Amino acid sequence: KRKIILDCDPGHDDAIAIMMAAKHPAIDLLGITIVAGNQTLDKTLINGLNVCQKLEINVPVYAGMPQPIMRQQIVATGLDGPVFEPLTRQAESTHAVKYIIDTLMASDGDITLVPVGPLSNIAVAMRMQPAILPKIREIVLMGGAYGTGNFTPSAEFNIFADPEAARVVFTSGVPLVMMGLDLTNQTVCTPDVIARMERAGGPAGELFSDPVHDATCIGYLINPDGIKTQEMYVEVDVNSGPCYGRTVCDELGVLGKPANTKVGITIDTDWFWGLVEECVRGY
Amino acid sequence: KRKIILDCDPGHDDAIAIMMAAKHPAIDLLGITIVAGNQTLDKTLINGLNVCQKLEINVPVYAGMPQPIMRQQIVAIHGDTGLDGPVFEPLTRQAESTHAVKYIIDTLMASDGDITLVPVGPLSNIAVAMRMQPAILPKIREIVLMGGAYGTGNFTPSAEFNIFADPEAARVVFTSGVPLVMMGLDLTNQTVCTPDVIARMERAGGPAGELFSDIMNFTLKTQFENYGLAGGPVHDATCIGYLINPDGIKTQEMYVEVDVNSGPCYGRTVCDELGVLGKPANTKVGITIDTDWFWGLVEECVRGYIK
Amino acid sequence: KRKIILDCDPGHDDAIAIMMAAKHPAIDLLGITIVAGNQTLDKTLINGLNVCQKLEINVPVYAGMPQPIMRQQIVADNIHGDTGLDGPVFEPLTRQAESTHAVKYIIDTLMASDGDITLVPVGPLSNIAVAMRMQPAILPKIREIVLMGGAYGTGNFTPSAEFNIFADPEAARVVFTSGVPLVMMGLDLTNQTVCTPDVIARMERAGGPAGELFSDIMNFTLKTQFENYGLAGGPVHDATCIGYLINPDGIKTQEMYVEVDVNSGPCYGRTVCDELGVLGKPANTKVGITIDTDWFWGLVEECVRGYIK
Amino acid sequence: KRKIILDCDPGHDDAIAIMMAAKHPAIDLLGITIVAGNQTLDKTLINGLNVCQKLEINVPVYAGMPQPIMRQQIVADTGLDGPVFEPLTRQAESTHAVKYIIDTLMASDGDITLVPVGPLSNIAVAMRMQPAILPKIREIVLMGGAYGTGNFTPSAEFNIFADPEAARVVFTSGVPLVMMGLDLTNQTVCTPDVIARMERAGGPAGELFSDIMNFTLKTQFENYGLAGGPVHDATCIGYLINPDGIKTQEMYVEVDVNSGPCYGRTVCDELGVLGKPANTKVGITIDTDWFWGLVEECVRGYI
Ligand SMILES: O=c1[nH]cnc2c1ncn2[C@@H]1O[C@H](CO)[C@@H](O)[C@H]1O
Ligand SMILES: O=c1[nH]cnc2c1ncn2[C@@H]1O[C@H](CO)[C@@H](O)[C@H]1O
Ligand SMILES: O=c1[nH]cnc2c1ncn2[C@@H]1O[C@H](CO)[C@@H](O)[C@H]1O
Ligand SMILES: O=c1[nH]cnc2c1ncn2[C@@H]1O[C@H](CO)[C@@H](O)[C@H]1O
Ligand SMILES: [Ca+2]
Ligand SMILES: [Ca+2]
Ligand SMILES: [Ca+2]
Ligand SMILES: [Ca+2]
Repeated sequence: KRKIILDCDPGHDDAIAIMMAAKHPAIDLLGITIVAGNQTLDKTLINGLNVCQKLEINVPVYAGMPQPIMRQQIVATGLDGPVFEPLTRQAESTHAVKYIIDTLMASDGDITLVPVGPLSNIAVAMRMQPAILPKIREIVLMGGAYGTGNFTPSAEFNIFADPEAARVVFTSGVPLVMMGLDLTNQTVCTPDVIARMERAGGPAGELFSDPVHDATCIGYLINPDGIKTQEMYVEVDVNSGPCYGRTVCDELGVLGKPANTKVGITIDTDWFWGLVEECVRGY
Repeated sequence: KRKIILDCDPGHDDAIAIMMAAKHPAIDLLGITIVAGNQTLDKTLINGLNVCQKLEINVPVYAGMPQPIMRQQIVAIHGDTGLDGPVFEPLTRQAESTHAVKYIIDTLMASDGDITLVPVGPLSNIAVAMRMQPAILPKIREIVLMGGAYGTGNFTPSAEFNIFADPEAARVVFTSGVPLVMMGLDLTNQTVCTPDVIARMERAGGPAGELFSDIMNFTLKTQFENYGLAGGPVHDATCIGYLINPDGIKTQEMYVEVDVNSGPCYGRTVCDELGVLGKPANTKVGITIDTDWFWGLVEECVRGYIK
Repeated sequence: KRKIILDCDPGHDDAIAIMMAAKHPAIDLLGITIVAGNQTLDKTLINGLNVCQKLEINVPVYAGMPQPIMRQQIVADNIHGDTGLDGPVFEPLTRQAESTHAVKYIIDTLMASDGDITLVPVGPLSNIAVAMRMQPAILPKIREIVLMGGAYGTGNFTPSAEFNIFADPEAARVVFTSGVPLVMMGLDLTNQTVCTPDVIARMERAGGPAGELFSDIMNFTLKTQFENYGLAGGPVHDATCIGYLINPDGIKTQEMYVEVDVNSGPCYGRTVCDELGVLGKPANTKVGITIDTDWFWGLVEECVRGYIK
Repeated sequence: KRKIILDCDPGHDDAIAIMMAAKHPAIDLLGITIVAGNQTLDKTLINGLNVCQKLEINVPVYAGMPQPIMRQQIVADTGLDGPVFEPLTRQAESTHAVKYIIDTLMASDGDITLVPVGPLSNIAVAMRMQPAILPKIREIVLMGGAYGTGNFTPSAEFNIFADPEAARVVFTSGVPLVMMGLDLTNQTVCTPDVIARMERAGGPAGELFSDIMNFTLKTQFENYGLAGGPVHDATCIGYLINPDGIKTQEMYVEVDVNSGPCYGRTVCDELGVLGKPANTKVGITIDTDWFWGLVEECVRGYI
C-alpha cells in the first residue's frame, strides 16, 4: 500500500483520479487537498465534495490556495455533466497547506504527494516549512510537456497556471515523477472506452460516463511497469514571453546536469483502461 | 490611534521600529509577525523576542515564512546573530503557536477594515496571506512598507534588500490594489544615525536609550564600509514616524512596478516619477523627511520607557 | 530553375549543400555568402573556398559577418573540428573571396533583381538580419527564404535551441518577424537524414571528386554526431534545403505561427512553433515535418555523379 | 586637436553639437554619420544636410542605419522644427556610414574618437561587422543612458531605448567609454535668458541656435516638466574641448535587454557593490557657466 495525499482541482479527469485512488487496494488515500485551477476554488471545492459524496468516499477534503503564488489567475462549474444532489458534507476547518505540512512532519517519511492541478499548495507548504522536504517519499505529478503544451505552444495548463510554484517544486530536490502531455495525450477516451465503463455500470461507471490526464498518476502508483519513463534534467521557465511555464526537459543530456525527474514517455493503454474498469467495479 | 500589525526581520532598525510602535499613544500595536530576511527565521525570531523581553513589551509575537515564495534565499551589515551589540538576559519569552500568515488572515477577516499593515522586511508573509485569502484585500486600510528605491538600490545597483530578497512576493503586494505607502532608500538614507544622534538618546537614557545606543553603535562600522553613508540609517522606524505624523514626510504619488526579470534589475521597484506611462498611481513614494521632527520623535519614544 | 544565394558556415553538411546546389539543373546558384558559425569566419571562409576549388565550382564567394549581431560568440569545434571541416585533403588555395562584403552583395543583388531570388541560409542568420535592417527595401524583393535552423521539439546545442538559432537569436528574431515567406528545415526533419556507413559506401561507389569528398567529409561527423547526440550518423541537415528546392514533394511541411525566444535563460534561441494553432495567430512559416529518405539519398547520388569527369 | 567622427540623428540638440564640433579649434571633425532616431533616416539626413549647408560647414555627410539592429522602430515632425532652411544644394556621400566608419578606423593610427549622440545602430553594426576596429578606437564619448530616471520610460533614456541591443554591443566592447547621461545633461537646461544671450552674439549660428531652442522650450516642459530644452548632445563636444568642466565617476555599467519595465536601462554601479571593474566614465556634474561660455565662443566663430 502506497500512502498518498491527492492534491487536485476538479475537474473532469481529477474526478476519475479521485475515483481510482479512493478504491484501489494498492493506494492508501490519506486525504484530498483542493487548489484553484480548472475553475476558482469555490467551484473546484464543490466539485470535489460532490464526487466524494456521490461515490460515498470517506476521506477528509481540505480547501487550499484560491490563487497562484504570484501571477494573474487564469482558469480552463468546471465539472459539467453529472447531476448532483444538494451537498451534505463540507471542507475540514484546517487549511490544505497546514494539513500537508503537519501530516508530513508527523509522518515516517513514506507519504507520496500526488499533485494533478497547479502547484500552489505544494510550493507554499515547501517554502512555509522546508523541513517537510526529506519527509516526502516522492512526488508523482500531472503537468508539463517535453514537446508541445496545450494552453500555449510551450506550456501545459497546470504549470502555466502557476510557473513560480512549479519552479519551487522542480528545484526542491525531492524525487519527482512527471506525467506530462507527451504521455497523457496517449490516454484518449473515445466513445467505446466510455461504453465499456457504462457496461461495468454501478455509481462509478455512470459517473465516468456523465484524454484522462490525472488518472495516470494513480495508474503509475498502482503499477509503474505500465508506464515507460526516462530520467531527465528538467528546468521550469519563468520568463514572461513565449515560453512562460515551459518545463524544459533535457532528453539527450546535452547540459551534463544530473537528472531530477523521471519523465513519462509511453503508457500501455490496454493495461491502463483495464485498471480503470477494475476500479469502476469496486463501486 | 492607528491599529497596526508590524511585520519585520529584526534586524537593527527593525528593533528601533518595534521600540517606537509599542510606545507611542498614536499607534495601537496589535501584534508582531516575523519573516526571514536580515538573518534566517530561527535568528530573527529570537532577536524579535529579545527586544520585546528587554523593553518589557507585552505584544504577541508570531513566526512566519522562513523562506521567500520562489527564489533562492539570501541574508544581509547586521552580523552573525543579525542584531549584534546589545547583551540580553536569557530569553524566557516565547513565540505564539499560530503561524504568522494565519494570524494576519484571521485578524484582518475578523476586523472592521481599519488595520494598517507595516512590513519592514521582505514581503513573504504578506504575499502568502494575500494569495491564500484574497478576501483580506479590501480589509486592509493601508500598507506602509519599508522597501525599494526610485534611484540606486543598496544590495544591488538596482534593488533594495527587502524587495531583492523576495521580488515575487513584492510583485504580489504592488499589484494588490491596496493603498500603499513606500518608504524607499531615497527617503530612508536621509535618516543617518551619526554619533551625536546616539549620544542624544544615551542622554535620555532608560532601557530604550541604552538599547538604541548598543544596537546603533554596531551599524556604525558596518553601514560605512558597504555604502558610505554618514552612519546607520534607521530605515524601518520611518514607517512608524509616517503613521504618527505624515506631515514630517513628503510623498509623491507614482505608478510603481516591480521587475521580476532575472538579470541586472531583478527586484527593482520601477517608479514613474514624471508620469510618462500614463498609468494611474498605485503608491505614495517617500521623497523627503524632516530629520529634526523625526529625531525628536525618536527621543519622545525613548523617554516613554523611563520607568 | 530557382535562382538562389546560399549563405553558409562550412561546415561538413554545408559542403554537401554547396556540392548539390552548384550541380543540379533545377538550381541557379548565383553566389555563396559566408558567415561565422561552425567555426570563426577566417576558417569557414577557407573551408568554403576549398570546397569550390576541389570541386571546380565557378561561383563567386563573399565573406560576411565574423560575429553575431549582439550576443557573445560561440562555435561548434565539438561537432566540426578544429578547422571547421576536418576530413578531406585540399591543395593550397589558388582562389579567394570577392572584395565586396557579403551583406552589401546580398542587398545590391536583391535590389537589382526582379524579385525571384530565393535566399538559402544554413548557418546563423547574422548576414540576413544585417542586410534586412540595413536595407528594408530588399524585403519584398525576396521570393522566399528556405533556411536550415530551429526545432519544434528538442534542440541540439541546448535542450531548447538548435545551433544556428542559438548562435544568433536576435538575428533570428529579425528574420522570423520579416514577413517574407519562410520555409524552416528544423532538427525534427533533418535528424531523419542520418548518414550511416552504408550511405557513405553508396556515394564512394558512385565515385569521382564529389563522391570522394562526401566520404572524407561525412566520416568525420559520423563519429562526433554519435559522441554528442547519440545519432546513427552525421545528419546532412543543410542539404535538405537544396533538396526542398529541387522537389518540395519529398518533404512534408505544416504551416505554423513561429516565434523566436530572445529571453536569456533556458529557452534562449528557441523557435516556438504553434503546432496546434492555439494562439490564433496567422502562420508565418512552413515547418519541415517529414522527409522521404529514399527520394533524398537518390537525389544526393544524382548530384554526386554530375561531377564524374 | 581631437579627431572625431560625429554620429547623430538630428535633432535639435544634435544640430548644436554639429555647430560646436565643426567650429572649435580643439576638435578635428572628420565626418558626420547619420542614424535613424529622433525621426526616420530620410528626415534626419535632410536635417543634418540643412544644418551644414546653412552654417557653410564643409564636412562629408554619410547616411547609415535606417532601423535598429533588432527591435521595432520608435521615433521621438521634420525632426528639427524651428529654423527655416533654403532649398538643399548638397547631398550625402555614396559610401554607407557603417563602411565609412570601418574603413576610416582601419586606415587610422588609432587616434580617432567616436562621438555617438543618437541610437547606437551604426556603431554596433560596424563593431560586429569588423571587430578589428575595436583597438583602433581611442575612445567613445556618447550621449545616452541615465543612472537615475530615464525620459522615454522611467527606466530608459531615448537613445538607448531606441536600440538596446546595439547599446549592449557598445557597452560590452571593452573600448574606453564616456557616458553623458540624463543625470548630467538635464542640468544644461536652455532657458529664455540663455537663448537671448546667443541672439546677442548673433551671426548665422546665433540665429540658428535661437530658432532651434525656441521650439524645444515648449515640448521639453509638457513632456518632462523641464525649464527649457536641455542641450544633451553638445555636452559630448564640451567634454572633448575641456574635460575639467564635467565631473565623472568611473562605474561598471550594464545594459538591460530584457523586455519588460527596464528594457534599455543602463544599470550603473554607483557604489561598486558588484565588485566588477569599471567600464565607463559616467557624467555626474557640469559647470553650466563654463559650458554656456563655450557655446557662445563657438557661436561667435561663425561671424
Ligand atoms: O480542455 C481543457 N482545458 C483546460 N484544462 C484541461 C482541459 N483538459 C484537461 N485539463 C486539465 O489540465 C490538466 C492538463 O492539461 C489536467 O490535469 C486536466 O485536469
Ligand atoms: O546594509 C544593509 N543590507 C541589507 N539589508 C539591510 C541593510 N541595512 C538595513 N537592512 C535591512 O533591510 C532594509 C534596508 O534596505 C531594512 O528594513 C533593514 O532592516
Ligand atoms: O549536431 C550539431 N550540433 C551543432 N551544430 C551542427 C550539428 N550538425 C550540424 N551542425 C551545423 O549547425 C547547423 C545544424 O544544427 C548546420 O547548419 C551545421 O552546419
Ligand atoms: O524631449 C526629448 N525626448 C526624447 N528625445 C530627445 C528629447 N530631446 C532631445 N532628444 C534626443 O534624445 C537624446 C536624449 O534623450 C538626445 O541625443 C536628443 O537629441
Ligand atoms: Ca486537474
Ligand atoms: Ca528590516
Ligand atoms: Ca551550416
Ligand atoms: Ca540626438
